[PDB]
Amino acid sequence: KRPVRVLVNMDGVLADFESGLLQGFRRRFPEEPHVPLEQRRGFLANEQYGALRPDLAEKVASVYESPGFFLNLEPIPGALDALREMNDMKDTEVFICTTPLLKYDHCVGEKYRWVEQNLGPEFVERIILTRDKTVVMGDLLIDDKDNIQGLEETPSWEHILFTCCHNQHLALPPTRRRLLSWSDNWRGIIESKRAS
Amino acid sequence: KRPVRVLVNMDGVLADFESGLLQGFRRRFPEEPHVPLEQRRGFLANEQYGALRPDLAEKVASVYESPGFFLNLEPIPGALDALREMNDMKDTEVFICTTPLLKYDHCVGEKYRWVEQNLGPEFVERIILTRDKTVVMGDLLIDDKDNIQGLEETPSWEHILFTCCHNQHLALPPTRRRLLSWSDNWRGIIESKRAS
Ligand SMILES: O=c1ccn([C@H]2C[C@H](O)[C@@H](COP(=O)(O)O)O2)c(=O)[nH]1
Ligand SMILES: O=c1ccn([C@H]2C[C@H](O)[C@@H](COP(=O)(O)O)O2)c(=O)[nH]1
Ligand SMILES: [Mg+2]
Ligand SMILES: [Mg+2]
Repeated sequence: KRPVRVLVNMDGVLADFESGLLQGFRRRFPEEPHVPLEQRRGFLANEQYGALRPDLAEKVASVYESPGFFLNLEPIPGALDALREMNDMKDTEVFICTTPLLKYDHCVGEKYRWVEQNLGPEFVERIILTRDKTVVMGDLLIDDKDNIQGLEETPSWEHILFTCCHNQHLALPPTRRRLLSWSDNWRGIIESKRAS
Repeated sequence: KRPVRVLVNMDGVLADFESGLLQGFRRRFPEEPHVPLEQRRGFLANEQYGALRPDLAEKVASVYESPGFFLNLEPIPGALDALREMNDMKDTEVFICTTPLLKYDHCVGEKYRWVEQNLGPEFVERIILTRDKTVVMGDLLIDDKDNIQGLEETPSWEHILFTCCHNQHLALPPTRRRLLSWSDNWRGIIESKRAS
């Protein structure tokens, strides 16, 4: 009966944060050690750089804290096509669910403009900003972060782990489902939820 | 057992949108007819001005679309004290739930900064931006808008209508509860939900 509501995360799922961060880092700090994408481990890139050398955490953070960083991210391959297709499905509801930096200044407005520019005004209406995704109601949350925590102990959604460089090597119990890319069968996953 | 989660709306509840809009309108359009606060009817002030004279809708909208408008709103009387007290209550969870203008440019960043400045960094962590409040999970939604609509037919929260100039005269069925101001007994309302 109900439409299936799909919460789609922004960084790592629609917007290519990892590519944008590396390219920005190499351009700004061309003499510093970097972490190639294939070597990324763990959600927070600043913490990986920090573990390489403590001051690199602040340097890498200065890249994503800069004006224009979020504005100019390239889309994840296939994301715009998939989201448009998903959005057009009957009895299917799409929201974009994104966590802004606590340093919100050059992040929150740029995320709105990114959606307007890469997807369209129609998608801006479906943006949800939150630091706690567990209080947002949906059937699915497609998100590259491995451990999603918040105040709601049993969220209404099932978390589908979207594959990204930083979570590629992560071993998950078989109860946890992954989306390998937008070319993996996200449609079937949506149908699995309609069925229950 | 559960904490009680309270969603507190921003415009009309924490931030004095109506006062700020009238003062901005009289300062910018000193020769135009205005709507005194006591005469406000209906949620959308632009539509009331528009019904007075069609071009006044665009003039009044230009006020809340201006840089600095959201940044500089004065707090609703008693709001900062009540939210701090509420936030400190045991087994009580507070989020700030606000709908940004579709013209997001001078709205979304300014709302974040407003919370940082009037409440504090600790409250910025609890901001939720959404155009659909029905998909946010809470026990209460304290909100001045009279008809809250969205995709979720039966929201998890009970809507407590926060009294504002524009909804003062609105007749509500007795099943709908109101908060007359922050000096009305919002604590008791929270206890009524803990009880169920
Ligand atoms: O190295 C990193 C990686 C991500 N983030 C923050 C940036 C975004 O604000 C937020 C992305 O969160 P998600 O919505 O993708 O969970 O994570 C960082 O601060 N540092
Ligand atoms: O005359 C008005 C009154 C309010 N709003 C918009 C401004 C805010 O973005 C939003 C406030 O929504 P709430 O979160 O308070 O429901 O309403 C207008 O566009 N015009
Ligand atoms: Mg992400
Ligand atoms: Mg309001």
